[PDB]
Amino acid sequence: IAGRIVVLDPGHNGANDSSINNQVPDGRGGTKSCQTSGTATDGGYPEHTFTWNTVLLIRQQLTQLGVRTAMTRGDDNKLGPCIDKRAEIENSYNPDAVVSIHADGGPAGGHGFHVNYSNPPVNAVQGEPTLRFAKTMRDSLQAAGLTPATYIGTGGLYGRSDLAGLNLAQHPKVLVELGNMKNAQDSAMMTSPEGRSKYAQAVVQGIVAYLSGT
Ligand SMILES: C[C@H](N)C(=O)N[C@H](CCC(=O)O)C(N)=O
Ligand SMILES: [Zn+2]
Repeated sequence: IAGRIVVLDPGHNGANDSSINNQVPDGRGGTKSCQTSGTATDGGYPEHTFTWNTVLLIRQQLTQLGVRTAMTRGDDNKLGPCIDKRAEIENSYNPDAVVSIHADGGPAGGHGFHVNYSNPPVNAVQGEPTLRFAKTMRDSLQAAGLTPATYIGTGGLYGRSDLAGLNLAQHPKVLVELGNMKNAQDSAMMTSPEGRSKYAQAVVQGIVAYLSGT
C-alpha cells in the first residue's frame, strides 16, 4: 500500500460562473457541460462542501498509510477545473487508483451509496481493473455498514457510459455517490463531522482492499 499513488476528486466547484456551461468532449463521441453546481441537503449543506470535506479526510488517512496523494481542486470557494481537465489532472499523476466523491439527489425516501464505473469500457484499463475496483469498493462500503442505494443502481453498483470523468480515465477509477442529500438519514450523516469521517474511513478501506489485491 505504501508508495502507491491515489488521486482524489471532490466533485463540483466551490463557486461557479457561466463558464461551467461551455461544452467539453465527453470521451465517448459527445460533449457535455464543463461543470454542474451539484446538489445540497434540504438544510442547505452543499454537495460541493460535503465532497470537499470528505475528500480532505480521505487524503489525511491515506497519507498516514504512506500513500502518495493528489486532489483535483484546492479550495471550496472558487471556480474549480472542468470535468475533462479533472480527468487530465488525475491521469498526469500516473495513479494506481482514482476516486471521485459525490453525493446525489434522489427521491426523499431513497438512501445509500452507489459506485459508478465506466460501462462499456472504452479502453483496457476500464475493463477488469476498473470493474474489480468498483466491486471491491462496493464490498468495502457495505462491509463498513453503509447501505447500497435503495433507489438507483444494482446492489450499490452502477455501470454507465454518460460520465466524462469515467470515460476519460486512463487508470482504475470509480465515482462514489455516498448517499442521497435529499434523504433524512443520509443528510444527517453528511452534515455530521463524524458522519463524514465514517464515510471517509469506508472509502479508504475500499482503496486499501483494491490496492492490496483483495
Ligand atoms: C455523477 C453526477 N450524477 C453527474 O452527472 N455529475 C456531473 C457529470 C460528471 C461527468 O460527466 O464526469 C458533474 N458535472 O459533476
Ligand atoms: Zn455530484
